[PDB]
Amino acid sequence: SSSCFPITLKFVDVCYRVKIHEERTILSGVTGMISPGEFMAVLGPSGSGKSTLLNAVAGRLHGSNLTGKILINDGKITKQTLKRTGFVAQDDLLYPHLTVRETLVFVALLRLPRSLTRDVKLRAAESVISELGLTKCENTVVGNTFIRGISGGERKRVSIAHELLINPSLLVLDQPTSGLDATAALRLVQTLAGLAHGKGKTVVTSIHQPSSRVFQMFDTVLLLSEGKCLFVGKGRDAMAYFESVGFSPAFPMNPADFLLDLANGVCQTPNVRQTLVTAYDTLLAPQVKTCIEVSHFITTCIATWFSQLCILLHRLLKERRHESFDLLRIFQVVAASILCGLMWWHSDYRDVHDRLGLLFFISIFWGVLPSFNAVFTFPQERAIFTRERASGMYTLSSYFMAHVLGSLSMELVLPASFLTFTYWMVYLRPGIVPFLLTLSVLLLYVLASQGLGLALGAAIMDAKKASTIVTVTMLAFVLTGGYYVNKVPSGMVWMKYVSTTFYCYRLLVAIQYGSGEEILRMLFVEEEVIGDVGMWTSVGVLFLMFFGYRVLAYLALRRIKH
Amino acid sequence: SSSCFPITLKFVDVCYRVKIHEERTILSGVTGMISPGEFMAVLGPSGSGKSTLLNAVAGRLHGSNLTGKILINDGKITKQTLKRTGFVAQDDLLYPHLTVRETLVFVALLRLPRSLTRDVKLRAAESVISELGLTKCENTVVGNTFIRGISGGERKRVSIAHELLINPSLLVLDQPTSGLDATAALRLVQTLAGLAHGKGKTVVTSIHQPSSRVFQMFDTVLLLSEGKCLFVGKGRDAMAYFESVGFSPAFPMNPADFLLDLANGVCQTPNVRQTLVTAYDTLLAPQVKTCIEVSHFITTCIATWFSQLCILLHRLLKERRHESFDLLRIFQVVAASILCGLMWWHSDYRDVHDRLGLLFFISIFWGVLPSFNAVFTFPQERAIFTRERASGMYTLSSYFMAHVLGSLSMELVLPASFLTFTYWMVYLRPGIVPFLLTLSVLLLYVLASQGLGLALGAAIMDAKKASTIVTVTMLAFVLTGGYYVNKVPSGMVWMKYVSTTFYCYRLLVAIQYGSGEEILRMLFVEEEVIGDVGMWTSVGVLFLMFFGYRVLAYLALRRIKH
Ligand SMILES: Nc1ncnc2c1ncn2[C@@H]1O[C@H](COP(=O)(O)OP(=O)(O)OP(=O)(O)O)[C@@H](O)[C@H]1O
Ligand SMILES: Nc1ncnc2c1ncn2[C@@H]1O[C@H](COP(=O)(O)OP(=O)(O)OP(=O)(O)O)[C@@H](O)[C@H]1O
Ligand SMILES: [Mg+2]
Ligand SMILES: [Mg+2]
Repeated sequence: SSSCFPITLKFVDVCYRVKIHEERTILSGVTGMISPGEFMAVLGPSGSGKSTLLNAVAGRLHGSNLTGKILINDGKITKQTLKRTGFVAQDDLLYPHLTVRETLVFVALLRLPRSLTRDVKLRAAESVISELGLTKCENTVVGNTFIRGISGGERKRVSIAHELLINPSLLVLDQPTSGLDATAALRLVQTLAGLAHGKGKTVVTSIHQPSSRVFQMFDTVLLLSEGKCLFVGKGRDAMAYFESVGFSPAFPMNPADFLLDLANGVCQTPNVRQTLVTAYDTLLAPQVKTCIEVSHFITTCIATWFSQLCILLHRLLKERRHESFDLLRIFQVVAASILCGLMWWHSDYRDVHDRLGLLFFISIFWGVLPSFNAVFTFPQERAIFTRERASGMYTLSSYFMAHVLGSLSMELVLPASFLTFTYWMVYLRPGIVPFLLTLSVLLLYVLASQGLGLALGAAIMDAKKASTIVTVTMLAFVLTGGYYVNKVPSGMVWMKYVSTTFYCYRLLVAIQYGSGEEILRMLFVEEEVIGDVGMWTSVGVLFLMFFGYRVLAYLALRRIKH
Repeated sequence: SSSCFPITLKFVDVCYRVKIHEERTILSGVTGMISPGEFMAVLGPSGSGKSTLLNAVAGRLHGSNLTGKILINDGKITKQTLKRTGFVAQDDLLYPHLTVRETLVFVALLRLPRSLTRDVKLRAAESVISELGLTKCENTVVGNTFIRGISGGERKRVSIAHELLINPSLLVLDQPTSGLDATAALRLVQTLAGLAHGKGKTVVTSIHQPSSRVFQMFDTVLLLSEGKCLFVGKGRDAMAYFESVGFSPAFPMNPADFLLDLANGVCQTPNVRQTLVTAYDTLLAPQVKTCIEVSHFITTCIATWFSQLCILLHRLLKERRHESFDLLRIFQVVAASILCGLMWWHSDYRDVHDRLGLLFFISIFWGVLPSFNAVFTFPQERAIFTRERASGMYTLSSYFMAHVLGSLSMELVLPASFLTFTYWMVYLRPGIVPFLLTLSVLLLYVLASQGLGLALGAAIMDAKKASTIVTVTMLAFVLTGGYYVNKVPSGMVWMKYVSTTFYCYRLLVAIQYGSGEEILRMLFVEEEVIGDVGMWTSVGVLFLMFFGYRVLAYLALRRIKH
């Protein structure tokens, strides 16, 4: 009911220039201060630079283009201050397969301060549904362009409640009432004004068509016009200003309509906007800037990480329930396995050259299949992972060990369904011990080759550009794999040791043909089991690749900090 | 300056129900008539069913859920009436790599009636840029979430000018002023009211926060409230209605704020919305329905198709100029080719088993590489192809023969860059005639295998679900390709004739080892060139597959009519 950790936002001489395809100035000398307990509205035409100003003061724009001082409590934007900052963008990026209640319950479980009952977090999640009026669309999905779900004015309020279930100190909303009608925008502005006045927060909105009652609820007003600001001050002090300059309406009208006609160059009675720029820069802006220079300012760390892992994994399983593309994958891999078992039906144990071809086609198949599906994991989560990474929703370790743990359920049943037909139709080395060793080596090789597609795809966050890198990489792995080229040059025999197909192929041949004595009694001293690498330094390098490719996939997602 | 082909839209008792996860009614008994020369505004809260009503009367919603009569000129919605209907949706789907002027010039070149000068079409394209005020953002890109481009209120006006460059008879706009300020929404409503009054069109908007001057510009007003309508009639007749029911404001306020407070259940003085439903259903709706039952109603065909092909192809090249992922593909395929040429450096012409392995790895490589990149062509164009297919922008044949003609530039230089190193480093059969025949067979096999990935991906419009179908399909093509399995069963020797790897492998072996007499003088009567299929019935089946896979890819895109 009372205040919180206060944030005083100060932006001093913010400029932003882009390069044409000289420069053009999107913002040029914006200066203001938003104290705690204040409700600022950023008004302006539809070209001004309001979303770049609100992306600059939320820490979402940075680089060599910005030329200003964004000071949160007289210090720069750290990651410790981006956790108490809630940013509602214009574009609403939500997960399409969860419902509204499943979305807001996951946000309330992740972001609320964790020294609370689960029932208190769920009651806080349903207390913001009833505040924004999301009760009729509570159990409706939040679908895509293709998936028809909730409305477009309910998708905005779901995104607002997404950042109300943080309890932030600085709330930066970019056009929150665009998409709501005349009486839900009034209730939303009443909610935000209650957050600013009662709870002592710092709310910064960019409202675009405010009513005359909605304009009365703002403390300060920043009027923007083509980057250059025209007015910083109280809302009730506007229209007492501009009569010192000489601009007054001919009709009793809305203050926002008049203040947005002046920002375009219309008075409804010759250089109106330049007159207002020169009038703001000499009568109002130094008195603003002298006002802003005088403002001076372990055992549960495992349980939090495991709760984040369980919440992220349970969300990850809730969106693969929408797809029924799991019986087609099984019925096609089983069909390919019946094909591979029927082509080698007349194969015998004594035909070693006929069976090393089968044991190499298995290594081609289960190195090409998982590695080419794993390049869609991280590129298809890019637009939401960037937003929830900039927001500070979770740690990267809990997010990474949920696509890892979420992939180890059907990438272990597809080679197990392949092998139970292909092993016994071809009738390889009989017994439960070689069958289970072949299954273990195949399940290890699938996880080792899946990490290659994870890493190529975390490094290149595009599933089309990564699908041609991983194709040539896996074909180079198949080429230096052991079945092709006889007289390899002496300078290129080292290239098979970085291949992951080589170790699986050597392990399968060593399981099938033992050590090289039970087949030579029956009859291939260089191509089969007699080789250089052993059976324990081939599972060691497969485990090393299984861990190292996921370490590289984690380090490639660590570069995305924005 | 005068009227056009008139459209009288009539929707009679439109209902729409969806299934929960009984039914819920999104719309329930909506009845209205929009004559030519009329400007109707659909008002309502943010759950009503306005976008489903405007998607129903634009022919974009259909199925077993709709239970009404949508009558355009007393006849159902055909494809001949969807060409004079322009629908502006809420979500703006534009191409991200074109600019604003390049977008609107392409729309003006495609949709204007083609018996006109190109300069007249370009002046009409720049006459709608100056009308909507898109002059400062004229040469700025229209980028994605990732690609920062024009603003969000300029992206709305680009989508409105996208449908103003059609000259339609029925203009259905779904929230066109959500995202514009107070003075661009007034100018947009003035533009649409000028189109309705001067040019005799039929404009249907769904406005959401209208001002008091914007409310004066509508002819008829349809007030919606949770599916059931509350008022159909003139805008000036509202607030003279509801005083027959007994609802009048306590303040002199906006008519839209009062009419949207009544649609929620607020009067600002007990069953307000049910009172208004029962008052509309007995005092106003029969007098509406008796008013709507009394309303009674070759050589250039090649040049148009070629102009559409050139416009669509020139747009297709303008977005692959953004990506610089063409030197990485070349520098990786050249690296793989140096790898394949260095592993077979010590290979001789007499080593036939050593060289059939190389000629089969080439057939693996250039059947796995193009076919796995071609599954991203049509799934990555899905959301814009559906919109421009429902709009009627182009024929499907011109759109299909521009991704076909747009892929035949770098899918012909990658095998040509592979082969110029791999042919002369391994030093295969010397001479310009076998080198050019091998290059021709490789360039034909690449185009034949690219069609497999086009068809699997036009049939499954998802690049992740198609990448696992095409992987197992190409691995089954490699398996029944000719190099693996010696003793194939007699019932499975027919499966190699549907493989595309088989014909390329047979043609490469027949080019390298001739007919089977110049190698047997030097020394493989069953595995090399002596085979069943000839050299002319292997290029014939490759041409048949190159044509048939693209015919199937065209017929799979023909199912998407929505
Ligand atoms: N396919 C669906 N399944 C379930 N509910 C749906 C579906 N489509 C729409 N709805 C619900 O129906 C209502 C109508 O949505 P619609 O988009 O039709 O309304 P709207 O008036 O356009 O809203 P807004 O003004 O906020 O955009 C919304 O509550 C939406 O939640
Ligand atoms: N990266 C860019 N390159 C070129 N021009 C840009 C870029 N980003 C923004 N602009 C232009 O700068 C202006 C500011 O955009 P911004 O989104 O900042 O304004 P806005 O006030 O939010 O508009 P709206 O109210 O319509 O959403 C717009 O004209 C946009 O065209
Ligand atoms: Mg904005
Ligand atoms: Mg709508």
